[PDB]
Amino acid sequence: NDDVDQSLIIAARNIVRRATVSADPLASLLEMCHSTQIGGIRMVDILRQNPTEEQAVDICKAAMGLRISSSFSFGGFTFKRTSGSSVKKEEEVLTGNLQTLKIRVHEGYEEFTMVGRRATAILRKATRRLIQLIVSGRDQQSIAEAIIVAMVFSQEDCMIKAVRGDLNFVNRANQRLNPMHQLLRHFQKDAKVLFQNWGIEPIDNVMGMIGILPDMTPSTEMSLRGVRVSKMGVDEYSSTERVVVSIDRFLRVRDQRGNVLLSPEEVSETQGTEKLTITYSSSMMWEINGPESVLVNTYQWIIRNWETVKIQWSQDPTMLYNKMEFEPFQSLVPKAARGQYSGFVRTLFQQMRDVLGTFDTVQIIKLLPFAAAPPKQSRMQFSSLTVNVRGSGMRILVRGNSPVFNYNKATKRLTVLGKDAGAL
Repeated sequence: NDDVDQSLIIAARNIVRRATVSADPLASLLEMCHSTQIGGIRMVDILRQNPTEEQAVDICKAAMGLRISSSFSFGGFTFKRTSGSSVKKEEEVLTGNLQTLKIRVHEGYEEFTMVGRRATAILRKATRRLIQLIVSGRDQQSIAEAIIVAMVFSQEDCMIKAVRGDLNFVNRANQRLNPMHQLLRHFQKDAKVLFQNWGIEPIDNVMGMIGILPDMTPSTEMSLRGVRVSKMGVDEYSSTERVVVSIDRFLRVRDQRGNVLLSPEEVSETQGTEKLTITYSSSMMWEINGPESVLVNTYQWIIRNWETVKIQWSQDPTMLYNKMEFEPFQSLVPKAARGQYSGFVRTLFQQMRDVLGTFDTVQIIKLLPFAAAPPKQSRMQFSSLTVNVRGSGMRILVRGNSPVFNYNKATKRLTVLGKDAGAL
């Protein structure tokens, strides 16, 4: 139960992380979710049974047409609106650096329950204002994280005008973050100016409640405006409804009303160790076990599906070259010589078809991944073809064997960087 939940989080995150970089994240996510196994069982089956509420996991559930929490993730915290309501109002605001940010202001009194990985809090909010913030946490650092998220979430004018410099944050795919996430990522790096400009007020130590100061230290006497830290743990226990959600190509999970509940920006960067053995069968996830395993899995896949490849190679070669299974291999090839190696190898195959009785098989399986890229005019007679592993550029010789591709004709077995990789 617990080992399945933990491995499901680590599984789902790696898929959502990989999906964002792809040209069709939604399709890539489904391809990987339908192919991946976790401890013998399919992930497709796990997502139906398992009630694990997590950012990356719920994005997978949304993709397959399953219900998820009505709550939304912001700054890695799940916001459960226990009471109140609001209405949207799109407004432009100038930061401290005079940068205009178009933000959806929520007009109305609302009570939230922030649920974090290292912290918990009960937020009381009004229009462009924070009324109160009761907070628990493991350490003072985890408390500060929740405070910074709550200060940005309130959208106060002091928070906007505390910004210093230009906000140009981007995700893994080099795409600008929305105005609210621009503020989070700024203040998460450093927010001493925010804490200073927010405002301090005197407090009463009463309900096991203590203050917190701009330097992130405990204080019985005074505290930040609206912020109280409970010595004990915050009691919550409020079930959220499982609601139907729509999901677009960018993995932006939206509820019935049209609010973005989840996104790949909310998926945590933590990469835990796997309890149960996760088995990714998708070609996109050959990169997960390093560049070394990519070269192994590429030549394995060709050997496994050789009879199909051989028919394709002869008749429709453009179909073969444009397979998505050669994309991991092509990332390892140096960007300068990607099209040049493709042009070289695609000639060598043309000559093989032209001269008819020059059919090598070993040479084809060896060089076929280089032909995946769009070809370019090469001067030719490449002694070797560089393929960048971890830093070091291990080169594959055209004629004969190499450290990367070692085939012994006696054994009829392929060795790739020491490890075995199929047989014919």
